[PDB]
Amino acid sequence: KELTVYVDEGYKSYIEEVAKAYEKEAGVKVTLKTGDALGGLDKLSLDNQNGNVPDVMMAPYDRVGSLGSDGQLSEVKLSDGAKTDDTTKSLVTAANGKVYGAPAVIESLVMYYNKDLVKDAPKTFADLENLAKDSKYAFAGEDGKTTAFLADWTNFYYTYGLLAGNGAYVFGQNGKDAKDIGLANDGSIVGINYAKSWYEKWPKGMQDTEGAGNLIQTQFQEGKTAAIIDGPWKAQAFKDAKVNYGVATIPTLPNGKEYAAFGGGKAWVIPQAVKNLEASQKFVDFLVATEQQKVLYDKTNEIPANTEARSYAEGKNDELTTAVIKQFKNTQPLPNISQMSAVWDPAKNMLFDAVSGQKDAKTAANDAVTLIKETLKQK
Repeated sequence: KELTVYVDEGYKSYIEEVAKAYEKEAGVKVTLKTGDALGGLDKLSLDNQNGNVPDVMMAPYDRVGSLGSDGQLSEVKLSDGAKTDDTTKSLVTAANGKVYGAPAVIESLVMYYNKDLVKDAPKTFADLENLAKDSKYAFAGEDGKTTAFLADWTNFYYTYGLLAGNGAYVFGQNGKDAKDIGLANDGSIVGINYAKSWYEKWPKGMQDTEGAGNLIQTQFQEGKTAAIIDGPWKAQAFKDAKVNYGVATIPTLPNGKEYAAFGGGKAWVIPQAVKNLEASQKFVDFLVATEQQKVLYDKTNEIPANTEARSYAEGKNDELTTAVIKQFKNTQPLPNISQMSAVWDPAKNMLFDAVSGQKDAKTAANDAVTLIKETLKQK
């Protein structure tokens, strides 16, 4: 009779609509519950053991695999109507490896460019190098620096595409072998050096131990940079700032490989102590079925995982949507094993160390690897 859905406030308009259709197609009552998504998944470790859990909720793909493995979520049956491809199925399959969610949304980093500064989206990294050549991008305050292209490359999430595109990887077996860490392989090193090559030509504020993003955002808004790398979550900010931006796929690396960013996004998930696993599964099936997924984009702009609704989304001829769609084809999974937490800090520091001149590219890398190695085993 009743199904409770715990979502972020941003889904109120989405759930209320989807609920009325479901309630009038099957005979079950959908009651929404506003909250905080990530916080809700935290308090789920100590909620299954009492059953005071909602029937359906939402979770990012990395949290699907962690919570999954740590027995916090019921398994999910993937239906034909969910239209999951190998890569989205992959995204909801934990290490062991059963499925623990139905893919709802996908995301990836994109390139934003200023149309008042360039006629076309830079297609390659060379193209971006040539724009740093042009004097009209020189940074006032020091020399010889540009703002022609800025990326938050002290951020591992931002910088990962650059490294992996050159041949790096966090864990082996597409993020499963914790004994096989590739953040210090030859590709990882040239990638790091490549970032370094930029930072030598960038305003020293880019090396800020915290808010590099703000500077990058400022520069794009005031119209001082031609292209940046950032997520879809920045779009509004640029809209507000009345910037004439366009959105394309991240330019391809000088080695000719695509910018291998982390494949982001969210899944519909079922707590393990739900009152009726079948009832939940049915509603989750209804949630990933082409129409609801189509409606999800309509009401939130979030790019659908269901491939059918994804093409629908593509068909909207919107630059951000399409770029996210196209860039995702080339993304790599954020490893969902619990050992990912041992990476964030050593890998963040690897970046700062190398770009700030504290360490050469080989040293920072190695140091981070053997430090991730150590936080593992002390598991």
